[PDB]
Amino acid sequence: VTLKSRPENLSFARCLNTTEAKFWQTDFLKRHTFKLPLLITDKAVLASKGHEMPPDKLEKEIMDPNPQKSQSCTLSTECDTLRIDFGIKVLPVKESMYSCSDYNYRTAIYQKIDEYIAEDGFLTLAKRYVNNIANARFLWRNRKGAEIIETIVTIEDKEYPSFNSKSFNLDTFVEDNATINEIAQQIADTFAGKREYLNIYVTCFVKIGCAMEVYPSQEMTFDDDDKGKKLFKFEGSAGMHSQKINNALRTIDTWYPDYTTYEFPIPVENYGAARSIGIPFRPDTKSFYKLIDRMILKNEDLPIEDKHYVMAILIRGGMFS
Amino acid sequence: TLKSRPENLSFARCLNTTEAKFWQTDFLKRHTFKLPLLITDKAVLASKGHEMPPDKLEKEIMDPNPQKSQSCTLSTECDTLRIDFGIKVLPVKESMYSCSDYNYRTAIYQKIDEYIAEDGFLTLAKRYVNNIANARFLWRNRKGAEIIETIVTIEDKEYPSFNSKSFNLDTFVEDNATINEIAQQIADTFAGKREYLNIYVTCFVKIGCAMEVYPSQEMTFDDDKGKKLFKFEGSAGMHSQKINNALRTIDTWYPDYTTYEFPIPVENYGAARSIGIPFRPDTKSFYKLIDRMILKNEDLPIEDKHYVMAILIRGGMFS
Repeated sequence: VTLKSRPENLSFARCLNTTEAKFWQTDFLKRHTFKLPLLITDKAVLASKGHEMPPDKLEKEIMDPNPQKSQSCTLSTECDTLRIDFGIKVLPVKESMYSCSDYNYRTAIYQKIDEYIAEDGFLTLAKRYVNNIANARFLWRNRKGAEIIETIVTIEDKEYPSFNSKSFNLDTFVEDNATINEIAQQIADTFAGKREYLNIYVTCFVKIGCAMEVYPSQEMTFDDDDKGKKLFKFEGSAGMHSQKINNALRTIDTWYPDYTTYEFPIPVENYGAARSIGIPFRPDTKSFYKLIDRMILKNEDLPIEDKHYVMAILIRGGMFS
Repeated sequence: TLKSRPENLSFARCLNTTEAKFWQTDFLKRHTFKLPLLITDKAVLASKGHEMPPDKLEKEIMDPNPQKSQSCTLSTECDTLRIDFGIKVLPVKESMYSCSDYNYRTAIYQKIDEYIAEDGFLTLAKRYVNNIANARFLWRNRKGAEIIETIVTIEDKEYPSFNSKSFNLDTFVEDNATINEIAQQIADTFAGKREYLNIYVTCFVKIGCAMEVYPSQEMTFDDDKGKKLFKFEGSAGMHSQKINNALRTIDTWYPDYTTYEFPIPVENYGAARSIGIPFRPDTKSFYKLIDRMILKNEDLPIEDKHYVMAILIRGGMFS
């Protein structure tokens, strides 16, 4: 019954499956009675070369500015508030292992998930996920200027008490409010297998102003030149990628080694990598690729912070041997 | 202890300018009248104006070709263009889109609150909304006008009016009440004392009855090869980058200023597309001045400090 290695095919599925985040434009005094479409507009930009260059060909850079047809979005000279609608389906973690070659590791992972299910049943992580819902980080750069950010979180035809998103800071997580705890309790239940699915529809109103600029999710252009800001279009309207929304709702890792010195949550990844900051925050030790080999292959009791991490990457998936 | 600039370094814009919409009114009733300014398609026969030897001249100098050129003209009953554009001023310390080294992050934040100490972005904001005040966002429509009257709105509080002809384009003024008060509001919405501010400027220009007014053009691919103008909600429009580059004309610290005496868009190398050749090519560019302000922890003159921070409102890339 001893465990030697990790399976050749060890693949978890997403237990937090988000839809795309479809954009709409509305007025804030009549948000509940308004829903105008937000369309991607097309604009010509002229190449302002701001990259570094020695004083050899800067005159050639200023001589021939090649224009680029960039897709950018302005709302309307009438609307005043972004309406994001996006859905999330939370599925039980146990019924998400997409492949496990060995069966002994499978029953070891099922016993280990149940061990966590007994002590803190996915309530800490759920509260943190719904705290990531609450502060409205869905808006990555759209959040940068607003007066009221209001997120309504509908759970199965039950419109919950609406959230103020600027009162909740980006760097601290709240365990007190009643709505966040009961929504997190439903998500904790869904994680269990006590409930087999939960559809959560979240609508965010951000009042950036009148005729201001939105910032949708960019898309990779075709490789045969045509370099320009091609934004995402979902149903003849702007939208954000479910990968951005999941990375927004995956920034729950405060239990990283260099915390007391950086004091900023990073998004959950296999070696603790933040692409905008650099210097991977969880290298060597505190890395699933050693922690679950210390938890399943060997058999000690990790502390609850590393236990919080090591089963928080299990909503994400993608491993191997 | 720092070594070089990070592989990822990106500053966002602290002046999110809006694409300006265009209306037609009459100066007599500029506040009780607002009609849309449509785009009209018109015909051109382009005669070639490229230098050609006399031998090949006859071949085309008498052979025209049809092109469709969109042009914009005011109605006979209106004599005033209304340019409505908003500005979102956001804090500079929060404009760091990416910093791939954290020591660079700490040192650049130390530079921000060192400048905020000496000057609360007062001179820069004075220059920016004086550039709002002198109606430089009218890029060429300013050229013939009776009275250019620009009026500003902050946070649903009206603001006093502005006679743009009284401000010359080469010298900046720091002695009126409204420029100083609005610049103080832009100044502390940049320092971080307040998270955001929205600016709504409408400009009334008296260009004349049935005169024609010139919005920003777009590039046509090889495809009509004709002037195509910006259309915004079925109305004439102006590019956001046009207004931002007009308002960025705050640089009076380029080395050869006592020989040219004119503001140039703020730019990494000083490569203004007007006069061509870059005005800060070697020693006063971005990529030497911040290669010294942060990495060499060396003190820079207040003017150079103004320039590198004006770029930090505008942009800034990595190695």
